[PDB]
Amino acid sequence: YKLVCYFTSWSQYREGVGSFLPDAIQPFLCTHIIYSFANISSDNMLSTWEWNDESNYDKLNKLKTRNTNLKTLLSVGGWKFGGKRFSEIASNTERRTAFVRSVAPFLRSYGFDGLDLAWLYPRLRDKQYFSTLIKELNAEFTKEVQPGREKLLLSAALSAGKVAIDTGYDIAQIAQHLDFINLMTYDFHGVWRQITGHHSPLFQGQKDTRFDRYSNVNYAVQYMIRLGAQASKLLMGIPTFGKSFTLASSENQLGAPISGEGLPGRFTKEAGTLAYYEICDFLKGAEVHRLSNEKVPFATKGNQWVGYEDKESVKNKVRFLKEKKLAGAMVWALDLDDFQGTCQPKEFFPLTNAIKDALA
Amino acid sequence: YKLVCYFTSWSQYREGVGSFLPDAIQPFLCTHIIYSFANISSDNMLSTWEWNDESNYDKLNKLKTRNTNLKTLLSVGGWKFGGKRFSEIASNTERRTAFVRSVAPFLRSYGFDGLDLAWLYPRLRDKQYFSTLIKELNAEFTKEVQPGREKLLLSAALSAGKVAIDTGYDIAQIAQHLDFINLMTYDFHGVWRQITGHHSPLFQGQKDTRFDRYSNVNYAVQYMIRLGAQASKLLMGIPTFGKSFTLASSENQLGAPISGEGLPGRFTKEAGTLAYYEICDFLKGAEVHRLSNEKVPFATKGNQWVGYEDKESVKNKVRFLKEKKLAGAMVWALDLDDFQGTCQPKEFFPLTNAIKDALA
Amino acid sequence: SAYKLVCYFTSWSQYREGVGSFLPDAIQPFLCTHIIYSFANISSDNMLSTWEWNDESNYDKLNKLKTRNTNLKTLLSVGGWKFGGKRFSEIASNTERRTAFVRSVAPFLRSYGFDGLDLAWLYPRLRDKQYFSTLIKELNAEFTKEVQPGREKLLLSAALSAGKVAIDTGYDIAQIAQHLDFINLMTYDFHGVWRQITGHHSPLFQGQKDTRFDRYSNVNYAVQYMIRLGAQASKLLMGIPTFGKSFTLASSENQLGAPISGEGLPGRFTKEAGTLAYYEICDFLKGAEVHRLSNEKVPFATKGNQWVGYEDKESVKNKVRFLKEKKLAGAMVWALDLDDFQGTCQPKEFFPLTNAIKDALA
Repeated sequence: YKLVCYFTSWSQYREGVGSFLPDAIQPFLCTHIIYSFANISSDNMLSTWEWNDESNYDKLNKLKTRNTNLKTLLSVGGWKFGGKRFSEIASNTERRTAFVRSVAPFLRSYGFDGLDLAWLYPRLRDKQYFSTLIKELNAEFTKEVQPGREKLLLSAALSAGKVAIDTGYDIAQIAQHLDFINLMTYDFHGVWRQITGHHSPLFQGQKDTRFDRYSNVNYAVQYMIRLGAQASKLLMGIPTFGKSFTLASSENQLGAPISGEGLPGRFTKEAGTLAYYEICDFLKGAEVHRLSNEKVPFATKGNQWVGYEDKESVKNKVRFLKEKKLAGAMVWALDLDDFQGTCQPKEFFPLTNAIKDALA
Repeated sequence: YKLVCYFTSWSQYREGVGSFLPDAIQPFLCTHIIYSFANISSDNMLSTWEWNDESNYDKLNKLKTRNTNLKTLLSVGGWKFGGKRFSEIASNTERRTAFVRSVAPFLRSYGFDGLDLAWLYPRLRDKQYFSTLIKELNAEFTKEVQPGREKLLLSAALSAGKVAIDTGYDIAQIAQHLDFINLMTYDFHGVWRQITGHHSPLFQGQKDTRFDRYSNVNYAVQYMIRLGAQASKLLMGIPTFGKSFTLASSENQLGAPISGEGLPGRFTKEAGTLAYYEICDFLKGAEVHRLSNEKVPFATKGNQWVGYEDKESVKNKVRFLKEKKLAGAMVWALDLDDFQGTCQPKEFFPLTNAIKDALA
Repeated sequence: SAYKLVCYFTSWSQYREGVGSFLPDAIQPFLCTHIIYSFANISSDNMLSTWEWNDESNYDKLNKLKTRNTNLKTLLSVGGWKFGGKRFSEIASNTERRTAFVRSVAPFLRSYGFDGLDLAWLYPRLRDKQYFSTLIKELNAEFTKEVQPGREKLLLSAALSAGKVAIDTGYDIAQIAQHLDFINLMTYDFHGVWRQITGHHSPLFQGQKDTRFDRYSNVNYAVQYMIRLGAQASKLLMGIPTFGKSFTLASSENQLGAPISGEGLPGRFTKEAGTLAYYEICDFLKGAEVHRLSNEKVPFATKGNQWVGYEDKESVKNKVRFLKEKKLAGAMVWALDLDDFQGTCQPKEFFPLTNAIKDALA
């Protein structure tokens, strides 16, 4: 089984104990570590994003001297990068070719073992170009490998939303040219629903609305397989973060009315999002409810409501992905796990280690 | 009568059924269609904003082959663009001249019939420069007529807020050089009021302050006329969108207390704003109330409250603009109308078509 | 002793609607001893530069004040929150880039008639601490090398956090205090919305403590802590805000520590949820209840589900009395554009809060 772990560059800028650097990662935690995100220069070439990315690349590859089988990948794109730019590059043969050719020298220069594609998200007019890009990256990596080196890995972060998949992805085509698929099986329940909901339920709940039937881990996985992704290619995404809501009234059950995003956490400073280490604090004095159908916990206290992942639900999701014979787990993200052991004494990365243990 | 219809470039990026492209426009819906927004390059020259604006210019002008009387305009500026850049350009003779000269070749190259000025918004130090810019554009369009030409049209989006008008506009001066004025008679009630209010009331309601009397369609129209805008130049802005609030308590009347913006819609994803196609969804299970004085509806459901436009209120506003002998209606925006017939089986553009029918 | 009244104002305040628009020529020339312009940028060539296209003309409106008060000092503040820490980390940690900046400072200031530089690195983290020190030292040295007959040495100040953790993380206080003419202590904005309860953002002292409110987040602790860490009282300026921090209440409970549903509703002119200028607070108080904290020595105001902790004349005067007892160099004010600079609150009372501070310093 693969355990593919994302972490973010911007997590370094959080205050105090929230600041995350790659040298805080246990070298044997993950099989693959992905650095998010790289940019693309105006000359259409893969490049760093922050002024100091090189030094973090160095801190990341120094890990591989302590675990020589550890693989690192660089993720290009991300939400901030936007779809517009990828549409601009991929749909133009010269811009796309400049990028494809720019990828491998960069990765080798900084000691990376592969590229992760984070085009969030291709629209209908981009679908085929998306395919082409992947093919052309795969071809290029095939043409680039030499003796003494291992062929560059190619992965892609794909949406777990049915509509996004139908709109953007030619699944059967791209799955053949990707070493693995990072399935983003989380963040399923936006605040536009106007009710509380868990953002990463394993199965559908008691309700059977249009939005309810598709927005769960099981449907996304089975749908990806039905569309021609190989189970051996699929990595099931598991979040370390919770999605939160401010309650409109005393009702705090699943489906209760909300007045907006949850109050931001002290360190992540993003309304509606909580890192696991912020959730640990939140749980003191809170009610934890375990969803029978969805197999995941939410916790509530005062007018705050957060759906999240703990050790148990993470282990159960690993059991699910094993029954489905998936390639393993993908984790977003290490910097949102309790990486410093704040929650429990000397338990570093409790969620990711729980995933690793359940995979063994 | 003119029916001048705005649509936005960024509406193309909305998910699913929300994605809007100009080829979805019925060619006989509007007399004029305005593309928002164009940018200005660092060399002070009119330019595209998105990498693919050119292809949407094509989608838009190919409409004129199906309705040869249709006029298109390109709107430069917009809220994101900001006032600063316009202050920098307009107050400097060289930069302003570079822009002014750049406009006509650009518009002709892409098949546009005119330019719309969307300086949101000029402050006191800009007022005269604003005038100058308009004059110099008009002069240039006067100088540019050819054999197979119609003179380029020049319009401007002007605020309907009294203070913005007194601060930024020399109305009597600029009205002489503008073919029409797109009066932004909507978005009158910011969340700073701390109570619910309709964002486009036709007349003032029962409540009185100082800016209660000014913040309605009637006052803005009559004020623009009193300041020397010609009724034949004034287009009365009519919104296809609602402005929404989250209610602080069970009180849901006009003037009820709020805790913030309304919850965002699924497709528009902007707290406080709902497209008409999202409002149709919202009305299912909601109570609709029609304001007697203000002549417009608001709807309430749970802790959500939205003031909006429907067929009836839109028709009544057309009747109003006819009594005042205005040049016609301006619509913001086509992408916020139910352009795909989600509300009622293939009734495309119900609000805009209601306006068109009411002009006859 | 003699006291400094150091007053910040912001460049972006000019862009606010209507009566909220602020330009430096609205400043009374004798209000303040020092006026600080926020913020300057740093060009990609690592050189001090303007931020807005029209900064030069506002520099002129600002120095035109000094002809009417010839003892008035102006400083240009570089950095700010929008500027971010990343850029300062990039510049300060590299000897070539840092030297280019240091050398660029003085010619710029002289070109535009400024009497000094204010450093607004918000905020240096642990790996930046020493580089921060070096930068300050190297600026001071450079200003020392730049003085000639007929001119007075450039002033060097720094905006420093009043938060304990930020201070421990970023600042070598005893070292940098020796190379700074004064420290602008940011003794405000103490209570972020992440607390999930109401709190005053600039309490003078700790209140009747429950576990939710820490010991550190008040003016007294920050001042005494800075002194304990080797800042000289004669170097410390105690920051006093003209703005309030606001919350939307989750329920009818409206006292200190009450539950909230988010930031306060934005003001009409400042347009920033959670923040209200004093002139917006004046309007807000109409129909509101004003509550005065006994221990914290500051007011909060309540109306409907809105809750705002702020400063009025009384609390500002009392804070000046406090800073005098501690023998501080004087007061720092953030910010003039957030004071009632046009006299909206009371007829012909321009800058009521800052003038209250000035009067109390005399």
